Amino acid sequence: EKLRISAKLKEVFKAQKANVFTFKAKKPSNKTIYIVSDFNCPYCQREFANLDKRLESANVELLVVGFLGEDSILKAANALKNKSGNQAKDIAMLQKLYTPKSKGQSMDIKAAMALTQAVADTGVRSVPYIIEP
Repeated sequence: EKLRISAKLKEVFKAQKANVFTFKAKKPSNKTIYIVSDFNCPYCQREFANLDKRLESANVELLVVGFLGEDSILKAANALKNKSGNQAKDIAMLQKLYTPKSKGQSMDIKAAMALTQAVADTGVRSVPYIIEP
């Protein structure tokens, strides 16, 4: 949304890379779209349904946060716990959580809360928040 916020947010992506999903583009490059996302937000769900198109010209770094309450933070904890680093396996796993009818499973939420709050600390207030190169 705003350059000063995105500048702060870019530093969180770097500092939090262990918790970031990195999707290599179909065409290798150094452009990188940074996406901050909530699994229960309809617009993030649409954005994720366009990941194939995003990855036609850029690398995508996906940072999931619980902005929409309890289920959202559970889904964020699920995703963070289940991140394999394998692109196809993680995309399939994310596809199941970006469904409106799916629910988050009970899990410790500490890492998801910290990641969420670290994104909130940059001034991000809405999702999807998107930085393009």
